[PDB]
Amino acid sequence: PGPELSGWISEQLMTGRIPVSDIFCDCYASRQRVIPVYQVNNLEEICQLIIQAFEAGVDFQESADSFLLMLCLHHAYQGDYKLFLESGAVKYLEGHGFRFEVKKRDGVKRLEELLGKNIKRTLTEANAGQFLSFASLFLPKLVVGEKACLEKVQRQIQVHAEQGLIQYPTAWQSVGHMMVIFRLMRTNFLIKFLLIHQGMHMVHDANDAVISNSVAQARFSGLLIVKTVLDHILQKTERGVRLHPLARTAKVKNEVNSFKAALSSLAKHGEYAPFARLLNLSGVNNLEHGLFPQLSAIALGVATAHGSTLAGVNVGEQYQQLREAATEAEKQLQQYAESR
Repeated sequence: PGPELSGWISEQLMTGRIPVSDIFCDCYASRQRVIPVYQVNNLEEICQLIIQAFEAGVDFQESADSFLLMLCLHHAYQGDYKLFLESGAVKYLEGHGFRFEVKKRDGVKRLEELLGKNIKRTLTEANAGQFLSFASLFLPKLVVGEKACLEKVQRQIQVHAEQGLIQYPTAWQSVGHMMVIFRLMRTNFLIKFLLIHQGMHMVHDANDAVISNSVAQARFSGLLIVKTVLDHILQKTERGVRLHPLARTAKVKNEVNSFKAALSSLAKHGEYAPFARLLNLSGVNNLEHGLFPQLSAIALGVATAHGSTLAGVNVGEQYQQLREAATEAEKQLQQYAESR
């Protein structure tokens, strides 16, 4: 402790970079992302308050990770902080740049005690499992959009209620509550990862069965167009599978080199690759189908020759000739194979 001798804080206050009211309030001013792990005796009691705050539509901002972690720790780790801080999920998050700081706090009655003063100013039929499994339903269509995502959430709720697997409070099924979850899911890496890691790595609990089904349905979400383009530029032969000969022409070289580079970066994520758009994993932005119009035209060309379309592939006027050349090449390939 002591005086702020670097002159950094005073420089920031004087130039408008740190608000004056952050230090002079009627309070404190603050590589790795530090997550406070709140160690309590009344975990189930705290979890019910967290759920209640989400139902009321509270935006925890920087505090969201801390409370969402408490819900995961309660449901998936029974309240065992040691089992959790040792888990492969924490090992991944530690490597990903997260730092878990345990904070021992007992006799907590309000969420305000654990805690941006708007959060403390603003301060259930369901459990921690239901909150998490309800959030998991957003994973298959989260990257597409709200409409598509909320329609996928709605159909899946009906499927799980009909199968007799799970039921959620009716108040959660409002567009308003669904939106709150959508916004939370869009911004929060921790919850999305925790859900994926669980759905990925688990061998009865109705919520866990919902989480697993959601994670399987979310495989390659936001990567399905580029995946189908890859399928249609790969050519299965008697010698094995090769790149389509049109992808090997001079005009396509620079594009096929970028594709190869972006595909290598995705492949480095291994078992996580199928969730790279969901988790915004390194290099995923380089693997967008719109970046490869020639490969998309070859792919659509090959599909057209078999009387199929490729959903999401829009071939512009500039790439129409390559698409037509690919349809013809495919028609010819089938002819020289039918005679054999």
